[PDB]
Amino acid sequence: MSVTLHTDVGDIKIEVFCERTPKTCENFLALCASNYYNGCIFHRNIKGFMVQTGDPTGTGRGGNSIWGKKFEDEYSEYLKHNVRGVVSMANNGPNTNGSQFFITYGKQPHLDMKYTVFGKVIDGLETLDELEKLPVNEKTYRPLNDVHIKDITIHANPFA
Repeated sequence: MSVTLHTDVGDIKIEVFCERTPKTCENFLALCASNYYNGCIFHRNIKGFMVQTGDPTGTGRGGNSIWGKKFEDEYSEYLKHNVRGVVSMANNGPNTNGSQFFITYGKQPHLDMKYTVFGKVIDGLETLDELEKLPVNEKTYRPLNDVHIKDITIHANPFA
């Protein structure tokens, strides 16, 4: 239920909410566990708004769920883009969730009920600061230099 993203500019620990968003959880974890994200870049980085990643093709149009078919949204009145560091699934319309996800840089209430929030950054906030600071192509918002997710670590919760 906890994950760490090992990026080129630091580590970012994300806590996932499996109980509220179980399908989004299972998917995210399956992809992390199967090295799907290893190597992805952050293709869209919009200061004061959010950073996006999870697209193996790095174009912003690729990526797919562990099922190979987009799944449904899992909204919750409890989960909202109201604090900096909220993690959600990107989509191109209702129920078109694949593998891309993004991290907010601050409150973005106009995203609630449109994107599935499934996690939060609980450690590595300075890394978020690094990311938001990267120079981008003013027209496409793609960083001048590629920033990848090197590896991912899934924190096992004492059991087995």
